[PDB]
Amino acid sequence: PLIVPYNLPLPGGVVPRMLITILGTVKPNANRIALDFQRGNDVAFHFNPRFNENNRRVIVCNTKLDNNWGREERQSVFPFESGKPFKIQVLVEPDHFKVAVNDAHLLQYNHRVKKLNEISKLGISGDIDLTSASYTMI
Ligand SMILES: Cc1ccc(S[C@@H]2O[C@H](CO)[C@H](O)[C@H](n3cc(-c4c(F)c(F)c(N=[N+]=[N-])c(F)c4F)nn3)[C@H]2O)cc1
Repeated sequence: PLIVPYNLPLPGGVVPRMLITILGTVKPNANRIALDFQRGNDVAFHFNPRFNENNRRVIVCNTKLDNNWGREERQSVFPFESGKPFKIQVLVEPDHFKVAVNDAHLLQYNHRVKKLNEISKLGISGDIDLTSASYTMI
């Protein structure tokens, strides 16, 4: 298994048609997962499944610029299940990151950070056993 938190370099940043695939298993009593697409210290796209936010499950997405979080985009559709294997696919499209979980579309996140070629790291953190993290062009 891979170490968590995991640092996946994205050489030269991201580009439309780049597909990132994360495979893992959610831990028993998981609390949180995070994917952090980073441009240096900024987080261009934070994808944060929360398993117990006021006793509800929700996905919070946001961007961090100069150490400040912006406006959250929340998705109450929650495809993750504690204890179970998952696949997250993040497809970079021209105007947004497109996320599918277990082969079902989940959400799109419009690019706030526009220098895609500078979004050169993906951090994977939280309450998972991480099996694989990779990218390819489609
Ligand atoms: C005015 C105001 C602004 C923000 C807040 S809350 C803030 O909200 C933003 C999204 O808007 C982010 O979710 C922030 N976050 C999450 C994590 C994180 C982590 F640190 C971990 F270590 C994780 N896993 N492991 N281990 C893991 F999954 C994580 F998500 N880091 N930062 C969160 O603090 C409250 C009030």
